[PDB]
Amino acid sequence: MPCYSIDGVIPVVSPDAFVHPTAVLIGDVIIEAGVYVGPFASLRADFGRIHINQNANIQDSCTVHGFPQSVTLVEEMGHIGHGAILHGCRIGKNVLVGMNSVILDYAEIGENTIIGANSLVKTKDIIPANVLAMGSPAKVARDLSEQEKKWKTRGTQEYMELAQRCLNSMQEVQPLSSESDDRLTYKDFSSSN
Amino acid sequence: MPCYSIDGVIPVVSPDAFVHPTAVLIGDVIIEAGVYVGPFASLRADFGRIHINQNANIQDSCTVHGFPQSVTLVEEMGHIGHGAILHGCRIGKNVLVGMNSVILDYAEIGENTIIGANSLVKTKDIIPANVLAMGSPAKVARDLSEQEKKWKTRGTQEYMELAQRCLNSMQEVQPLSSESDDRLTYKDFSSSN
Amino acid sequence: MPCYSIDGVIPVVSPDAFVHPTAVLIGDVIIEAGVYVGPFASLRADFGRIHINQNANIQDSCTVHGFPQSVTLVEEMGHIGHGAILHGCRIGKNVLVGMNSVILDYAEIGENTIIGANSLVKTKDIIPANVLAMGSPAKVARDLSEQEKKWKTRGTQEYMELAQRCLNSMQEVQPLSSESDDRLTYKDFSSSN
Ligand SMILES: [Ca+2]
Ligand SMILES: [Zn+2]
Ligand SMILES: [Zn+2]
Ligand SMILES: [Zn+2]
Repeated sequence: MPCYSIDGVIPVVSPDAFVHPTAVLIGDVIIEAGVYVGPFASLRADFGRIHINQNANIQDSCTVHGFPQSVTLVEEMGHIGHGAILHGCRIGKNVLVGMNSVILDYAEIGENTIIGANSLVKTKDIIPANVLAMGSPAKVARDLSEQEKKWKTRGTQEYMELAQRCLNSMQEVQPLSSESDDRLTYKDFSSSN
Repeated sequence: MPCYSIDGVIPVVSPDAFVHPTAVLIGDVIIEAGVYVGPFASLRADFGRIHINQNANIQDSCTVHGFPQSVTLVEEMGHIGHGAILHGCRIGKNVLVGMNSVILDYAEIGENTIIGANSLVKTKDIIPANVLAMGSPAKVARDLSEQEKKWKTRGTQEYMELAQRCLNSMQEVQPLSSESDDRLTYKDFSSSN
Repeated sequence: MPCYSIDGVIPVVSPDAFVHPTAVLIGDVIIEAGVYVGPFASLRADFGRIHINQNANIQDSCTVHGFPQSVTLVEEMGHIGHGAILHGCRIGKNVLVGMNSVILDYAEIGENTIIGANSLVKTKDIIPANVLAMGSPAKVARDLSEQEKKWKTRGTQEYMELAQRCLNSMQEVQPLSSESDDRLTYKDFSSSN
């Protein structure tokens, strides 16, 4: 069971979201439809609230937390890369937070923006829409190209389809002990076509 | 069960500490009273010993490890931020290790010091007491203000109370499938008063 | 059970590898003999394939992932440090990827090379054999010394022995509630001799 209450406060999870059985949701976490929450994601709403809006994804070993009475918000189609940490911040619609990046309290990321991997967005920093920001600490570098925004959108659509594939077919299994010529492989994923 | 033995060596956990059921304690880990160990914290004492002293906290997806026959020590009121990695080091009393930072072997952090997020403290580095150090690799920047030390203390007191709240009331639950007007929320946490 | 299928694709795990019960293997992951997979390692082969070759190790809260139809490869004696993230890349034989580092898509790391902790290897970067590379973003700094390569080899041999120790003796246990003079400790690990 990935969900835990604290002080009687129970997570809310849309039946149309996928939460991997190894993630942890604590306290006042609200997950909307279409969301993918990956392995070892910790959505810990024991000091404040966390709200993950529709069609967003939270990837592996990501952490979402905040200070007392904070609200940590990931808006629609937010795309939180592996190992990123979101603390008391607002992630705008269709933002990409790069792998292993840290977004600190009261920061806000404007819509469609991309945060590079390994970045740190300082507390209270307001990053505008449609830009690339990177570094540790990060700063705004330039506007995104149209190609970059389409690439980002496609990547989030893959995670929207991933949530459905996982709700449809992910199950615990005993591993095989060797390969074989007849086993299903990554070539049998729909992405192969 | 978060505890695992190796070579017959069994973790020691104070009944007055909280270890989240999804953390992992392996081998010669000793946890003292008042400690909070969060989700997916890996306290892996399969090469050496780990000792976490009273009223300290280890946050989500943190890792504590060391080389063979090492001793990795977090002293009283040590505050290990989300995703930090402690390797074969000594964390002094009431230190704050910022989110996603790495502290390498034989490093020592003096009491009350704050390590910024996303930092790397090099092997064998000796950081004095009562300073701010940050960067990757990190260096000492300046002394802490009195206000900064009081802020840090308050944050660790929140985790001391968190361990008690979790021992008192954290339990596995089925999530709710939608919000409602009568559900308990983060506004019902004591921090609201 | 650490293994999950997706679209009917089942992980392959050598009976001579150790996968910690808290890791997660999804989809087309193939693990060869002698490998150690640590706590909260996420080997997520739901977009492409992951292949971990013999005597390699993947450490705590590491993530291995890739884009659709990618192949993410860790060659023999690859040594993936705590919290590192491997995305769609090729890790050469006997490479060390430092803690909390990110290796991006299509990058290749030549044999015996060492990537410093907290590094970022950019997409499509080709790092040669037998060097040290570090930084975020990283660059090649210098060749490794002979001493450095022997030190690295010894560290991977410790993980080769660790997999056997874990297959031999790691088990879930109730923790002890206090220390005692007769308990087994890290001094009873073979490394003590
Ligand atoms: Ca990290
Ligand atoms: Zn926090
Ligand atoms: Zn280690
Ligand atoms: Zn990925």
